Amino acid sequence: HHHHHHMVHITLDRNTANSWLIISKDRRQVRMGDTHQNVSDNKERFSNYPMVLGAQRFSSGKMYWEVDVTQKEAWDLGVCRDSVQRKGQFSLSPENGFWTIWLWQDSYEAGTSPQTTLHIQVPPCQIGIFVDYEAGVVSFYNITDHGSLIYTFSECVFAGPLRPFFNVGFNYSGGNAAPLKLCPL
Ligand SMILES: CN1CCO[C@@H](CNc2nccs2)C1
Repeated sequence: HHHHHHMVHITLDRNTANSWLIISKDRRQVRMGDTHQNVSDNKERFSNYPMVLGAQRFSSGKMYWEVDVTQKEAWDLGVCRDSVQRKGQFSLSPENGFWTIWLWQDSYEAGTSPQTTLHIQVPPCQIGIFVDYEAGVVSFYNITDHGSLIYTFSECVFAGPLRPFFNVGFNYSGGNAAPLKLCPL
């Protein structure tokens, strides 16, 4: 792929984070803490899952960024509508305003409804995410495997401004503590 020149500098929005997340000073890394992080509650915070949004909002154009997922067992990545539900239980689907992929239990899947099996021969350490707002496309690339395509959502009905979306996953196993990191341009 030749999407690298649409690179955008993404930072995480603390106010949207689940109350157990720890975001670095530079707002470029996030990990699951072992307890509540001593923040006040607000209507933006994801309550049920270890999720956070990027600060940036996109309503046009082409955007690209990269995320490091090294040594994680579970995570979700992609984009979502600014108006997604924050409280209670929900599934990651385009009907609910999410365009995502994930790792869970040693398999990769796209967040369609129902979910779609991904075919990845080289487990990725860094994921590239490309959004073409006008075309209605969200694509995912395997940076570890020379940029190979993982998945394309096409005919997307965004229906609002988009935000970068992250889930660091739970750490019930003790093997999923590692952070998500936004990689330098
Ligand atoms: C009372 N419910 C409502 C909120 O989510 C449920 C568990 N989820 C999380 N706990 C830690 C961080 S995310 C507990």
